[PDB]
Amino acid sequence: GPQGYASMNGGTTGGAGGRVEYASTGAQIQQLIDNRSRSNNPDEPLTIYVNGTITQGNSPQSLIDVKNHRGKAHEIKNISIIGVGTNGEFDGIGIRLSNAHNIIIQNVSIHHVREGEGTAIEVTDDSKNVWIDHNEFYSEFPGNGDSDYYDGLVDMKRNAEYITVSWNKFENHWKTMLVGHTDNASLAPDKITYHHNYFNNLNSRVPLIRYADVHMFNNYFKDINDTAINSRVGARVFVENNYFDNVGSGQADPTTGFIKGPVGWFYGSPSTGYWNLRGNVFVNTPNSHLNSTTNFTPPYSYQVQSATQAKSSVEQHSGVGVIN
Repeated sequence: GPQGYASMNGGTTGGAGGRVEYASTGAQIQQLIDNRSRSNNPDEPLTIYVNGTITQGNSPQSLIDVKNHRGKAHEIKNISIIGVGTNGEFDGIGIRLSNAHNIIIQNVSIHHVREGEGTAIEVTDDSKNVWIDHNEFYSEFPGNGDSDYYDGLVDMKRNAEYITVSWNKFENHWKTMLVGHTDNASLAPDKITYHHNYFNNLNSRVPLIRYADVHMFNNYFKDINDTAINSRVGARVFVENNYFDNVGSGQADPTTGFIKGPVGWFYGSPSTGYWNLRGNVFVNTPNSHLNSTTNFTPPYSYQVQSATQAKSSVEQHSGVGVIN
């Protein structure tokens, strides 16, 4: 199972120990979800192996809706969506988790998502215990120059909690990851871990964090054009043993005045978040101006490599075609 926050609150096992289905179109995936939701046993664990390319053309809605058929007031539980080999591909259509509990998304590539939420994975409406592992997410950067043509890669909103994002590649994209979509503390997610991801050729939001407590360890950040970790409105982020290469422009942000770099407070919200920095390696990345501004450490056990060991592990073992 997952390291970090998805291991808490009872853990995350997804669809393990129930039914197995193989799907190669969005119609099959959506029907499996909805048919189960309408059954006598709606929480029976379900693993869906994805062995074809899921698209707008072969899906009945503009996103893959991991949501109870009785709408977001009701929970949907105990699902894994796992790619087969390098064949689990979502081209132009993303996944949304809404009041979704104990969910694994693993070994899929999701990319060029413009329609729907315009986001590869949206985790929202009070979802909890979600593990996003060994995937690849991308669009274009700079592409056509319109940062909003695509929306997010992995966004968390509306009280999503206990989430681990591990071993993924996020590449070639403008607005990479959100944690909290608005300055409303009562809707903020909390308790997110990011580890062993590759964040490469991105403009910003790595992540944009509002309010939440977040642990980022053993990630490899590379070629990030504007800024990476943006901690806002009382967020606390423990940034531990990560490797950064060519991250941030070094220019002062026109809104907050903060030097654009691997961590800080940028662009907006009425006040800063905080960051605890330990063990990071910064190459050609502005960093001498940084101080730790919180002692925040997460409430769980974990194993952590050095930054340079992590860089090599991420190079070798992140993304698809590794675990399945």
